[PDB]
Amino acid sequence: DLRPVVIDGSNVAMSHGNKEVFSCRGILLAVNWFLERGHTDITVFVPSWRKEQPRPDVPITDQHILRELEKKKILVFTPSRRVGGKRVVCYDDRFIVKLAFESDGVVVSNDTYRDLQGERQEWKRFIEERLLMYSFVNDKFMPPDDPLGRHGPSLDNFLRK
Ligand code: NA
Repeated sequence: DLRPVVIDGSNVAMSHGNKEVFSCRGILLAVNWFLERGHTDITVFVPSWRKEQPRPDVPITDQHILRELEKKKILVFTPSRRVGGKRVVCYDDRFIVKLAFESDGVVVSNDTYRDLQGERQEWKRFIEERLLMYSFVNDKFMPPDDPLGRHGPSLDNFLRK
């Protein structure tokens, strides 16, 4: 029944808590929301530099959650590294999109990826049809019952095949 679920870990962690803080529980909270409904195939994507320790230079909370979810075969780090002077991160976005697209699943994010809509035509289609936004109120992950709006489908149908 249930469509595969690809979450954008950075979109979510940033949303949750302080907007200027990578809040890892946001990620957990999202994952459980899908775990409670019965979903078993969930990928969260997050860049690999988010493991390093510490980045007292980038604010973050409950970092230990990231490896916990990697262990449960849900979180997957995206590649990154330090080239010459600074840093180089393989867009999280392409992994998130590709995966969902190639698994005919859904993407949990409030990013619409207007660049990736623009690059490939087929992807623009997919995002319009299968992005799933949300709001957080404190620790409460609240996705809409009307994900495409009055005219599209009910949330339960959105998560089915
Ligand atoms: Na945050």
